[PDB]
Amino acid sequence: KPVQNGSQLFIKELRSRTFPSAEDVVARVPGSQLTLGYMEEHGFTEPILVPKKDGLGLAVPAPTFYVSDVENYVGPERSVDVTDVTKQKDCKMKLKEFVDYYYSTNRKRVLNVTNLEFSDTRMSSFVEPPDIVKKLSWVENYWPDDALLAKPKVTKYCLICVKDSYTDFHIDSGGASAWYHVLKGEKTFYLIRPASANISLYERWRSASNHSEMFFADQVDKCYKCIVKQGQTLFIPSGWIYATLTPVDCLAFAGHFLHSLSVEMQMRAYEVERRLKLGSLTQFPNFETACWYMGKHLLEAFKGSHKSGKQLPPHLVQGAKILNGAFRSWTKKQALAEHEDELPEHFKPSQLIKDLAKEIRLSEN
Ligand SMILES: O=C(O)CNC(=O)C(=O)O
Ligand SMILES: [Cl-]
Ligand SMILES: [Fe+3]
Repeated sequence: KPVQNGSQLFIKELRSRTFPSAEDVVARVPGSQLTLGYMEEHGFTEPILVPKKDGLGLAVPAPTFYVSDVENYVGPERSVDVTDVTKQKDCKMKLKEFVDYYYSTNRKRVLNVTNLEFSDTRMSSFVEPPDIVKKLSWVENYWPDDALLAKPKVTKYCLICVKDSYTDFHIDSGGASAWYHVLKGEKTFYLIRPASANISLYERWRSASNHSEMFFADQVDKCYKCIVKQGQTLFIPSGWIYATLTPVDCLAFAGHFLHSLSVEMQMRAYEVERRLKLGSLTQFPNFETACWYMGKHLLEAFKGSHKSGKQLPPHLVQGAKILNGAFRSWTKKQALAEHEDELPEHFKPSQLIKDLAKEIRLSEN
């Protein structure tokens, strides 16, 4: 009998496996140093661990905040997605019910909540994402507060994982980057770099009928183990393929964002996830819409480069090329139908595309 991912035996095997340490890959950085300058210099191509929250501008409740507290501020009747780790299947249930299980003295099942976005609850005011995320985020910067399309609801997640919880290898939707803060307990990440072959292997693995029977890390050269302890915050870059294991009961907060340093990888991940057709519950809503607003921003910046005679940085110009390629593919008449639903009000795609194309020609010279 083949071992299924998430099963009791798998977890035992996994705990015994040795992995290269995240030491050579994950930078340890003090919160006050994680600046926009730092991101630009290093380019956010590898995860970053911030051992203490000081300097991050991160707002979170004290460690004396419990799952019972989440129930109160979120709402006991609130429906939630619950993952049965051993089956590797998802279901729905009231939060009060999950909480009743969580506090059970003899849990039979291994169940977690890893999709609870609480920006629309009373608990929202208790959590504020790190300053660096707000500075990098496309939605935070370029999506108007008066927009008719609702902003992607991906900014404040509460994760509750019991001991022995496992989340299998995945790339986050939209190739989005993540901040992940452990309030109580600890969370182990197994991190795989999005080198081109690795992404291709991931796509082939995720699309295979027997994928829940195969340990993905067996197929790549390096899978790095990174333990994130209480009070620590991990920043995961675009496109990284990762799984997690929960060694002790864990409560954590996280958010997802897109940014200008990984336009290429963001599109690549999006293309992969579109080919996979997972119809996820964790999909990045209105990813295309965020790209459209980025596109309008770039056109404005280019126009602004003509008033100063100061050219845009090369990564933006390249970002423009990649986005403009997307806009074209999304609006070819053979395509409109499904993609038009994400177009913001008052956008004229064929004009934007032509204006961006011209501006890029001029920038190149
Ligand atoms: O909490 C976990 O173990 C898994 N979390 C996620 O993959 C995430 O927040 O995007
Ligand atoms: Cl964003
Ligand atoms: Fe994830």
